[PDB]
Amino acid sequence: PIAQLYIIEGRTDEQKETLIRQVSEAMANSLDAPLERVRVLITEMPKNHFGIGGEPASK
Amino acid sequence: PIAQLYIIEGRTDEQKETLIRQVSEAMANSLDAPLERVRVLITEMPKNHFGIGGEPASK
Amino acid sequence: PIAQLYIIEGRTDEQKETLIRQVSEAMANSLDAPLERVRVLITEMPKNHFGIGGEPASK
Amino acid sequence: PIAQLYIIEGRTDEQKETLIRQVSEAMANSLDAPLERVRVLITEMPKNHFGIGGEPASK
Amino acid sequence: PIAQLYIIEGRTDEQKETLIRQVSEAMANSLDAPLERVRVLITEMPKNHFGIGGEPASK
Amino acid sequence: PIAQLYIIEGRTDEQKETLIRQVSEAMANSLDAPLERVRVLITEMPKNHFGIGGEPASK
Repeated sequence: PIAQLYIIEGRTDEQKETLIRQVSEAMANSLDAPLERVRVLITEMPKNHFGIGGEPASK
Repeated sequence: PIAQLYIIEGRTDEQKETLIRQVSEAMANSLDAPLERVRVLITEMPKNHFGIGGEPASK
Repeated sequence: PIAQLYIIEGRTDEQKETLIRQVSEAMANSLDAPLERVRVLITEMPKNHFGIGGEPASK
Repeated sequence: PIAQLYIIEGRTDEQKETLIRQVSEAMANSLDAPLERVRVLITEMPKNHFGIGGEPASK
Repeated sequence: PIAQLYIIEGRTDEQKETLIRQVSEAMANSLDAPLERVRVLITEMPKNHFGIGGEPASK
Repeated sequence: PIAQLYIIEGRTDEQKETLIRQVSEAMANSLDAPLERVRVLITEMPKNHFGIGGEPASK
């Protein structure tokens, strides 16, 4: 199982690392899959590459 | 934030429901983000659509 | 440019053709790209493969 | 409904905001979905990251 | 390294298996990565989920 | 057919060109599609955006 995470810019290296850990553990546990098999991809983007109801996340 | 999960077929609806809850609570805690803005997408595929070291997961 | 569209099941083939046409015009106009080079991909999923703040869209 | 847009580097922030607004409109209108529930993701790449018949776009 | 392949429905089981193999091989060679670490996902869609210049591929 | 490739940063432009080449020939030959209709997208990311068994690639 592979997870691709789309997050807006601005997180520390530490938060991103925690995010990889905790999301992998949630998948392993929910899917009944060995943790070593899980892959996690973070896809970061600037705040104005994210649109909400027709408006840029940066508003 | 948004998560896209690529999983192989075979999980029950209630198993998929756990998966959505638990990955979402993972993202909300890691990022310090509101759980209500988390979106999760499940991309499910046949076992032979997943390749591992050059070989179908279906061996 | 390419658009990948993540939509829930339930729409007819002609509502999906309208969707391809209107997003394609939207991209060509905004980006000033020839309409002929725009590619659109529709990634359709069950309602329960879509989680909204920890809950499947189906609910 | 969510749209992920793959575009080549080079546009201004005002062109990206227009793309977000118009693509969100087209999706709301084509799918009969509330405009406020539409999410758009822009995934921008360098020209040499896009290949056409085996060659980079940048050629 | 991971590859997500978006192909239109209809290819045989043997063709998809070949596709996975040959793609995996191409990534391992070019990137100088062990073939065992390569992961390949196939995302298959109906011919009318593919839009070329504002029109369904199916036409 | 379209390929989206997820690779870690650090390859030269010439390596990325080889990668595009070689992947496109494997798809065209596996699927016997016309090589010039093959599209490739490279999505490159930092080493700490890539998680393996719960840990950043960058360790």
